[PDB]
Amino acid sequence: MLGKVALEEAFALPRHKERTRWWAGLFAIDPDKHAAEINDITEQRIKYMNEHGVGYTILSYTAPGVQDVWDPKEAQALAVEVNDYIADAIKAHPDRLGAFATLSMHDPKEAAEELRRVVTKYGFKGALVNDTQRAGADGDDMIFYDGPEWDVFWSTVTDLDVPFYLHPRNPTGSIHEKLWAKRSWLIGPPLSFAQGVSLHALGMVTNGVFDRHPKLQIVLGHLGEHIPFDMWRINHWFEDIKKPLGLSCKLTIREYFARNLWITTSGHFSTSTLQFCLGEVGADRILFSIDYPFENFSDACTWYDGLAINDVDKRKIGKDNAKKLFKLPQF
Amino acid sequence: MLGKVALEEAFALPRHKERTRWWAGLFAIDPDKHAAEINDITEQRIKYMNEHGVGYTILSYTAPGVQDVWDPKEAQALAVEVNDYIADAIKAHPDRLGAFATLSMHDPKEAAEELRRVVTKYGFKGALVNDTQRAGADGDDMIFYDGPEWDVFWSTVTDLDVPFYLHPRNPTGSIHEKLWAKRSWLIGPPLSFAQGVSLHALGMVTNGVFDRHPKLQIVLGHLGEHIPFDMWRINHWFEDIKKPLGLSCKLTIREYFARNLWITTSGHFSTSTLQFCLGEVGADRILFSIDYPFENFSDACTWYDGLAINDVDKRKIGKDNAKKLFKLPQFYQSED
Amino acid sequence: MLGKVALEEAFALPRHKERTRWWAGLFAIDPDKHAAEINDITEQRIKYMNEHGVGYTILSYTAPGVQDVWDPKEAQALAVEVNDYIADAIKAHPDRLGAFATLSMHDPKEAAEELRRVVTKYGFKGALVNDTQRAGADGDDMIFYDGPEWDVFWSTVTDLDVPFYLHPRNPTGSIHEKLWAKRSWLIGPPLSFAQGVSLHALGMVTNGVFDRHPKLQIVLGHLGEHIPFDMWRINHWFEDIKKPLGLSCKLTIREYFARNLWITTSGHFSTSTLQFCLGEVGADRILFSIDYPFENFSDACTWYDGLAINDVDKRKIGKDNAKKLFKLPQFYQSED
Amino acid sequence: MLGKVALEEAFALPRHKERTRWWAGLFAIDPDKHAAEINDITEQRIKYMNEHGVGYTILSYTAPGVQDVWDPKEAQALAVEVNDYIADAIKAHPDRLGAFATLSMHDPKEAAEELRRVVTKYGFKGALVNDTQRAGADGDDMIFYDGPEWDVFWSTVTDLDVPFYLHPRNPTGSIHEKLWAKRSWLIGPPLSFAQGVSLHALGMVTNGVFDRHPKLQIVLGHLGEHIPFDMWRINHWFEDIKKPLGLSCKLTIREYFARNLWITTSGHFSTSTLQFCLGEVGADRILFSIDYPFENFSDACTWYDGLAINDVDKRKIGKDNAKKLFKLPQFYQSE
Ligand SMILES: [Zn+2]
Repeated sequence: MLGKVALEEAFALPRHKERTRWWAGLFAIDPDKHAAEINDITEQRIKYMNEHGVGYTILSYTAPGVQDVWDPKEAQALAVEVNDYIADAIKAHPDRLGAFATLSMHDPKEAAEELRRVVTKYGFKGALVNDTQRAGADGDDMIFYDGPEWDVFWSTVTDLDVPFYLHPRNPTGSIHEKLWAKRSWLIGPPLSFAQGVSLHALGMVTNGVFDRHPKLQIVLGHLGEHIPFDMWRINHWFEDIKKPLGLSCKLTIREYFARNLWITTSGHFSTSTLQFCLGEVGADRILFSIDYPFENFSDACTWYDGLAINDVDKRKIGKDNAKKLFKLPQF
Repeated sequence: MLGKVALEEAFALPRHKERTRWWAGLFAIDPDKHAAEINDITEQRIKYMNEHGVGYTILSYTAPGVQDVWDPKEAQALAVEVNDYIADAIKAHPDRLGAFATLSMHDPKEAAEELRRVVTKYGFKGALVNDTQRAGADGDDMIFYDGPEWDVFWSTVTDLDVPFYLHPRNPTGSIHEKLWAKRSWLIGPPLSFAQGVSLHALGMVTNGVFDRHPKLQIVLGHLGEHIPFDMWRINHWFEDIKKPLGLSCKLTIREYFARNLWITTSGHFSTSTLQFCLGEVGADRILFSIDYPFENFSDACTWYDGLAINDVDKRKIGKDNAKKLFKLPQFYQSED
Repeated sequence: MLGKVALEEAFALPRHKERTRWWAGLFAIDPDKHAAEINDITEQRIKYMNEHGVGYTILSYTAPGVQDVWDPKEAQALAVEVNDYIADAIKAHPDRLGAFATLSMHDPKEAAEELRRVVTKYGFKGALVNDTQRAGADGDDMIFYDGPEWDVFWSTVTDLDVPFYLHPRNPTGSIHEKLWAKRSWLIGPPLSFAQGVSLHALGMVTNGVFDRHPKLQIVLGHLGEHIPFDMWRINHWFEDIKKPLGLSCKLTIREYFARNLWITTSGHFSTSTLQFCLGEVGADRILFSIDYPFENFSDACTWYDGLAINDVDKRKIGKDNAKKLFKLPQFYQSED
Repeated sequence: MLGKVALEEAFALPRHKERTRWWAGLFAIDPDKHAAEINDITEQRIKYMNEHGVGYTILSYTAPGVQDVWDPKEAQALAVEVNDYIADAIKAHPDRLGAFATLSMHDPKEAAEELRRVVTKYGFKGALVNDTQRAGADGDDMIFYDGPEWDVFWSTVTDLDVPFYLHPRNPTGSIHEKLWAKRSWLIGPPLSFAQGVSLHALGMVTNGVFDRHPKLQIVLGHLGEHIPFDMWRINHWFEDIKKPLGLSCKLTIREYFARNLWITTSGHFSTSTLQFCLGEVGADRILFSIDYPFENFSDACTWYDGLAINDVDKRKIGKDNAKKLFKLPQFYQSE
């Protein structure tokens, strides 16, 4: 299928030679090739899109990115730097590349302000944030976005009417030491990433973010970070036990997945898991994505192009869902 | 279907009135009914079994159980008490009831000794442990069982040739405060349980427990605690990325799921998810279970009995897999 | 789910009551109840709808119906009689009952005129025809509708822009002797029904009916009469072998299923098969239906209401798909 | 996966230039290549097996084959010629190739004798028959094998303990004229094949063949010729309606699929449909197969080798089911 849209596509600042090497050392077998591809915006990246039937990709800042910076001023400075950099880096290819906002999430008002700046000034398609914001004097704290103090931020997101992509980040500090350091090969795609995002996303659900912000659209990669596997189980325990006991979210987990949540196929090129999600989530709420350069185009697009499923859903998941959600023009 | 076998089925010590009521208040809408049912061994429990085509159930000690006890001598004493108590309580119904060992997991050799004692003396069918063992001055530490220092225990498990059921437990201490306190309705079946078990189980994989103990059979509840959903993803990242980078487990994740791991249907009465795991895991490695009394017999068994699937897999998952894995003898309605 | 729409729901003429009761005793286990229910339009039928969350049903003449009548003048008269009869029987319940046209299919122009007559005059929602029209001196010939002489009919269908439901009928005559008489328990739902409809439907595909009439909407019951099972196989052989050899239909089988063909859940209350069709066909092209009174409301609606699938597709299949396809009005009343 | 077993793999008699060309003209786009491949036994065929991780294939006579021959004497002669021919053609590769019996099904006793003869003499692994036997003066009759007169044949099948593969055949005669001639592109894999086999197999079910012959193993190609799609529907109507009305088969349709029936992946390389059949039929009763040369090795084996399913079922379907069902000897890479 031609004209596919992908939206979990990363880039790194070229000056961060060491940080890119460190992250590559955890998640890529060819650090040099990885660095070249995660730094490149318009050369190899578009060549890959042209070979593999991708018409448009929305770019986002590499993880852990700004969420790893626990000094508020330093984090804000990096976010502004990244936003200006990518807006300028993509400007010559408005029909092939868009961008998500990079944000410091230390302060709701500041984050809302920066999102508004780059959405209005640059036409950014939304925000992509790498899970909780590292905070505290030594970076051992975590900022979740499901508390009431974030209403001012979510109100800006819905005012702009753009989606928010809740991307994983690596575990750090005391949490890392107590749970992951002794089983470190599980860090990232294998397990740690999904546990972080699903905890955060279900916090937004049960702490009422989608009740206070009904128009809010949150996107999850990797076919929903475990959640669809337990859709029956979560629904059963929410509706039959936890809600009778005090849980006060207004809707069912299935209603939130029909109105507020999206999942993408990033780094999860599983025909098996996709069919299952056609039932549990539905083709109307599933988006193609790659997770480039951590995943390569050939893996993602060889798989998708070969999918033997009905033409309607292949078109919706491949591009038409994203066209509608991100208000994309002809690209 | 008659003669079904279920094996994530809990009991509590009757003397623990307050602890049982506390746990019941978190996970049951009728705490009084819950307490009565989790205390009962031979009356209502067998009556439910008779009404719902369950021939045999293997009983285990309630969570958090012994893994919540961070004083080693108190933990060992509780484990011995529970094992002696349940062994005596089921003695009249060898054709309907078995038991898993309850263990303090503070010390590998001590756990090995208690397991050998109760398997040999009472004919226990295996061990059921509620995730990590709380330890340290205030119980803020966690003992995982995937390090080599646990070899003496795992070698005892395979010597006895019985499975080990890795059950969840609630998050506690600093982990609870940092991650769960502000989103507490996710504690338990909704999310926290599976995250604990999957972390521990995949730690056993990547830290080589199944390479050092290739005969070891580990059972996971709730259709595998998320893992099958990511089977493709885990396999891809292990084989194509992590192993090139240094991960040295001998087999693929799919091979471990064919040789060492099992999943049960406990608390996951999802036709959708079961059909999915027929592909990712396979009917040979799936066991029926209920999670009684946190779940009720009617929900689990009306669902299972109504499954419109092939007769071979239905019989295997319903009872025949367990009959072989737990070397069960003829039990009530086991034949047909 | 309330307000469901079902559209493979049969009725018979009261004057055939004795004949209806006799046949029901051969193919239904409670023939008296079956006969009473297939004859009833507004009492028990509406009662069942209210008790099982069905807001609207489109009625059709029971099979074999007019397609069993091989005399053209008798067949046309029966079609006219049935249409006038049902229009009058439902007139008091415009928010609960609609109807499909009953047609004699001996002559394309005659069928087109009767379809136009009842769609315009009575607001019928489409046509339901029971597979081929019996013809010939002894009724042993079969009229298929995929030949060029039927273009005049299909152009009227698209002019009116209403769907055509291709319903099965029993095998008759020499075909019945040669293939079915000695294995007669396969007649009907078990096998013969689907084999007839799939032959006719794929004949329309391969003979270009949907190329000449790109707006034509054909509805198939019973989750598509086998076809989705072989979607991969049919596509492979059409695209890679048959088309190179001469097959000249313009689109792929998947394109026709996205643009022209629909399936309903009539008499196929299979979560397994539905889940499979979510992939092969897609929730946008699947419609809930019952096959009453051959199936009962409780079987169909207990199954559908209990489906543990995503809310979007559940609403589409349950009622929203039909609302759009059949141009159903707002229902400013809810009796469920 | 190495050491796969495939068992719906066709060959033709080289002397049959016109019949082979005719059949290929309906079902193959490269007539020259097709003719060369369906005639070759040990050259290109084994090379394909070596390329695609197939250790063993059980060969069978092309459709419609002997079931198209309505003269009993001619039919029997063709069956014997084919059987002797293939046994001799494969004798040099006992580690790569086996064969199914080709039979004339005009007479139960005669078919029984020929099956025993070649199973005993040549070590054939079973029988493969292309649906009903054409009969009658002009070949317009069809012999189904679900009548009581076939008990003597099925008893020999169970005496030998070899499976029976029920393969499709093209529609002919008045049935062809009335139903298929005006929509002829549906003939074969598209539709006509499954309709024939499914009618015949479900005839065996409802007419009690598996009740009189409980050890009988029948194999169906193409993931079961539609039947698994309607398993729920067939079961519902059999158990809740037809049996109360008079259907007298002893077991449910699901029980017959657990005890007597098998399906293969021949010409149905659909991950979707296979996953569905893991539920409706079960990996213990599914066999890998290709339908060569109508299908090519690369299509079937690239698909199977790439299947992202659990290791137990992949090896069972890929080879271990067939190794036990057909009592296969050690073959190339079978371990
Ligand atoms: Zn074949």
